[PDB]
Amino acid sequence: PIWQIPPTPPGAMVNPRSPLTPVVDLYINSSWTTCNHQLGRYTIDGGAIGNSTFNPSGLWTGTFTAESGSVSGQTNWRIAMLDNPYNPTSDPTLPPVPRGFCDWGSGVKSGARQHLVCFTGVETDNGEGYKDVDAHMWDYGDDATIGLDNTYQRQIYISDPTALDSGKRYIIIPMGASGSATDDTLQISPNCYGSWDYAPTIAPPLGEQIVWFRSYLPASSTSASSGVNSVSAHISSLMSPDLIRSAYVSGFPEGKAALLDYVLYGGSVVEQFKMYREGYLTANAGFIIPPDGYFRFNSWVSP
Amino acid sequence: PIWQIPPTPPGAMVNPRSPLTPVVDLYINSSWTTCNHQLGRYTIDGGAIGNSTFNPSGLWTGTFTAESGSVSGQTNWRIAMLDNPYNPTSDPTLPPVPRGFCDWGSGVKSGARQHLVCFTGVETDNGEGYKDVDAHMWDYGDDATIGLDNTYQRQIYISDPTALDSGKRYIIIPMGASGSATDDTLQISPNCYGSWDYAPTIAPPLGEQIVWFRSYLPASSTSASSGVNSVSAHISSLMSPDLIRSAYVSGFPEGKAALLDYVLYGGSVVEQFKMYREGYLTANAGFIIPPDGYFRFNSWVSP
Ligand SMILES: CC(=O)N[C@H]1[C@@H](O[C@H]2[C@@H](O)[C@@H](CO)O[C@H](O)[C@@H]2O[C@@H]2O[C@@H](C)[C@@H](O)[C@@H](O)[C@@H]2O)O[C@H](CO)[C@H](O)[C@@H]1O
Ligand SMILES: CC(=O)N[C@H]1[C@@H](O[C@H]2[C@@H](O)[C@@H](CO)O[C@H](O)[C@@H]2O[C@@H]2O[C@@H](C)[C@@H](O)[C@@H](O)[C@@H]2O)O[C@H](CO)[C@H](O)[C@@H]1O
Repeated sequence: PIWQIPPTPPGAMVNPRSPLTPVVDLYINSSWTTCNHQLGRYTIDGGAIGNSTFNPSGLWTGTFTAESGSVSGQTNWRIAMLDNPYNPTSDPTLPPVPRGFCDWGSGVKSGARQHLVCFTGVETDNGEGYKDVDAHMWDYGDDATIGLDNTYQRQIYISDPTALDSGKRYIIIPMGASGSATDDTLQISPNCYGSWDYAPTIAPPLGEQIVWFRSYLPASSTSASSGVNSVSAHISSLMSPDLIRSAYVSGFPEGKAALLDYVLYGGSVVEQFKMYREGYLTANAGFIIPPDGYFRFNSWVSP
Repeated sequence: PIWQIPPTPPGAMVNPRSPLTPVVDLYINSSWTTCNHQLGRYTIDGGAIGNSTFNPSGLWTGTFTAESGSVSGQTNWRIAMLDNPYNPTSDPTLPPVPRGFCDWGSGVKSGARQHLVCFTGVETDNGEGYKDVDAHMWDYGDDATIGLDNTYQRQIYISDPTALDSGKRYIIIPMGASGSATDDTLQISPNCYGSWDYAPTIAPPLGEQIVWFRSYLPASSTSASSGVNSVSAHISSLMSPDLIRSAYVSGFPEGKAALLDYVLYGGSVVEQFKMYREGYLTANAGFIIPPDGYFRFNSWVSP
């Protein structure tokens, strides 16, 4: 059975790990030989494994509740707890965090060094919406204990000169990274522990690399005393749903990979890629490929 | 030529007219017998007609430039021009506004009662990104001439108590509607005319209705003397790209429509819709259908 791939350029696809920013390049790096992400992982057989979705934009915004306190030492870091509608009762066999929430990495207990940014507003006391939405810095855990600093839990802390209102609900739309956060710290993701079904960490076969659908993430700061010192950066994914949702019509034959041709201009230059059934695609071998081109189904090869 | 529709529920699809908020219902109304929208227009043959796109979230954010001026009387309304990076030659045969920008209606010669809201922030001095991004009431045109009030051009006005910086670029993320905006004023789209290729206004055959893929839009206001007075509303579309993207394997036979079965409640209940070649769906001759079901291909019928 042959596979028909529509001629959709990579520049017209969604970025699962960072919507609202179009794809700019295809990035291959020789220093990145693993992937422990939770968003953007798909499988031919199992569908959307891990904590991903087929509607990244719909589930990108979340809500949380203040807990009337602050972390020890730093009085500006108000503690708060994420709100999860998909798992009302805290059943250990289901993921704690809401579906589709971000997982960008920040550091092994990193404070002054770097943080992340978001939009945040209190409830309107009317049930209709929110008020006074502005930028703030946030992070997972409390950056004090090793057991829950990078643990992908439902407890976070947010910087605010004033004090949060206890028992009220706030909205979160995370967009930006602050402090000293480079590309490497964002590439890695916080660890996860428990008994729920989370996506494992893959590794490429010896002698191959991985495409990363790289994008560009700009900055958003605040001109005020102790404001938000943030910087521009880049963000990467593994696979977008648009490319892989086509294969469901005719699944991969047992123990077989696909050979793909990427055509840039006319027929002058053609690149050869290999797609596996576990989600990632490889390239034999470090540079950047332009995003204007179309994919082609060549043949089936053995892994 | 058979059509095989994957069992994706409508609750896991994107809303072209308003990303960042999932679809909650399927809405049919007897007072809406036309559609002059510019976002969400798709066809079997021409692909994305009008100003539509297959990546709604990528092109949702825009930018504009201030012009150092104000409308007569209401100085608070500073004029500005949208920035276009696809027709950088102001060619009349190409669309003026950028792809994927908002087209919510707000009324005719009437801005002492209603307005639209957007996240606006000024540029920094390093190219890193934007800064001090906050909510701002905005609208099309200048509310003075009949030919430039609701005309879908690249000139807008934004309310700001302070003075805008001339020649600086600002970012726009439209999210919310304020004042006295109800659902009827948002359903109608601003009129467009000229020489460029725009999408026409369709009408259903007599004896049928339209399914609208409706979604809920919350409110975001500001606590200040001349602050934002936003309201909660609903936003409807015509068709999401996920449903039409599959039909491209085998196009519809000439002069023929399709019958689709909507199966909910474990099959117990099943609805019957008719899908045409232009993009819209028709239901026999007013309520809300739940969003827990999957579409099923029944057969081909004559229109
Ligand atoms: C989260 C918080 O409350 N402060 C950030 C802030 O850094 C602070 C910090 O550097 C202290 C001393 O270390 O001095 C200032 O408060 C500083 O604020 C930042 O630096 C000044 C110069 C301004 O740029 C100000 O706008 C800015 O907020 O950011 C650093 C990043 O290194 C840390 O993240 C602190 O937690
Ligand atoms: C765009 C602008 O500057 N003002 C809006 C505002 O209405 C004004 C208006 O009603 C005038 C007199 O008509 O009186 C106030 O300024 C009023 O402001 C609004 O009402 C007060 C109580 C606050 O809520 C304020 O934040 C709010 O702006 O909204 C109306 C819609 O009714 C128009 O949009 C005006 O242009």
